[PDB]
Amino acid sequence: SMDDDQVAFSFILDNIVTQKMMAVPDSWPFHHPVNKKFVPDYYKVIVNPMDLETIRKNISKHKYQSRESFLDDVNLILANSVKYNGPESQYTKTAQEIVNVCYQTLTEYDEHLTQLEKDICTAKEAALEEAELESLD
Ligand SMILES: Cc1cc2c(cc1N1C(=O)c3cccc4c(CCCO)ccc(c34)C1=O)n(C)c(=O)n2C
Repeated sequence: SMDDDQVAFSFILDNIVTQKMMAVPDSWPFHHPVNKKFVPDYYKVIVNPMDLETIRKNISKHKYQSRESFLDDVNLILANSVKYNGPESQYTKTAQEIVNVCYQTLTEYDEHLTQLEKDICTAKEAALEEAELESLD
């Protein structure tokens, strides 16, 4: 079903986060949301915060239905570090390594992720057609 596909898709993404992204050396700043007590202006500067725990919560709620949607939140971790810390910061260098490891692992599982993403979308569209047909009475 679409539900089994959603589960298989989210399982692969979660393993990318936990086995690859969270394992990047010195990735500790990125495993949780920034604590505003320690960085009081963070959420004034950064409009769309993102971190690896939040990505995992999003995966568990099946927010991501495409490789692109996932990568977009992953890219946000890096973009936010560029904005807050600058390109030359160690924070930014580490965030880039996290993004790179994500791309390399997506590459590795691309065939299966691509077929799941297609199958999920097709099932979703078919359910919507069914609902629209039922609205038409
Ligand atoms: C202080 C800081 C500055 C940052 C930053 C992240 C952090 N920061 C940690 O490094 C950090 C390390 C380890 C544990 C943490 C927990 C644990 C919560 C559950 O027990 C919560 C919050 C933080 C951390 C955290 O806010 N980022 C991404 C930046 O760009 N700056 C400038």
